[PDB]
Amino acid sequence: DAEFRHDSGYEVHHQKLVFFAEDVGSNKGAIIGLMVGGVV
Amino acid sequence: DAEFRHDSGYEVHHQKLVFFAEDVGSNKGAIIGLMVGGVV
Amino acid sequence: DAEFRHDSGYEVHHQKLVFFAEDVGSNKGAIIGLMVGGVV
Amino acid sequence: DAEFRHDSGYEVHHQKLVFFAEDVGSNKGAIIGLMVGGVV
Amino acid sequence: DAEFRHDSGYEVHHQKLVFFAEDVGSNKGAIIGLMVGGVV
Repeated sequence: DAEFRHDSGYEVHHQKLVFFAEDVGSNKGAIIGLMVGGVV
Repeated sequence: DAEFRHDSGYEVHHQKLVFFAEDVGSNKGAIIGLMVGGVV
Repeated sequence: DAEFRHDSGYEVHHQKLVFFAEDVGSNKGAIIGLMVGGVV
Repeated sequence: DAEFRHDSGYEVHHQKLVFFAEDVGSNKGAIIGLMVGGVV
Repeated sequence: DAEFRHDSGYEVHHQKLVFFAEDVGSNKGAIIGLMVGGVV
């Protein structure tokens, strides 16, 4: 009869991500393919 | 009879992402393919 | 009989994204392919 | 009769990720394929 | 009759990850394939 199936590769029910980036410093150079939330 | 299936590769039910980026510093140069929420 | 299927590659039910970008600094040059919410 | 199956490769019910990045220092150069929440 | 099965490769019910990265130092250069929460 009934079949309930829940198939999720990533499941997150409650999350709180905190990223703090601070860069006081001079003269830094980078090549970044993909950046989320960051400082060069 | 009934079949309920829920198939989600990424599921997020509650999330809170906080990104802080601060860059006090002078003279930084970058090549970034894709940037979300960031400071060069 | 009945089949209910919900197939979503990304599902987000509740989210809160906060990005803060601040750039006090002088002289920075970049090549960015795609920028959402950022400071050069 | 009934079958309930929940198959999730990653499941997180409650999480709190805190990343603090601080970089006081001068003259650092990098090649980063993909950066989330970081300082060069 | 009924079968309930929950099969999750990674399950986390409550977590608290804290990463602190601080880099006072000058002149460091790196090649990083993928960086989450770090300082070069």
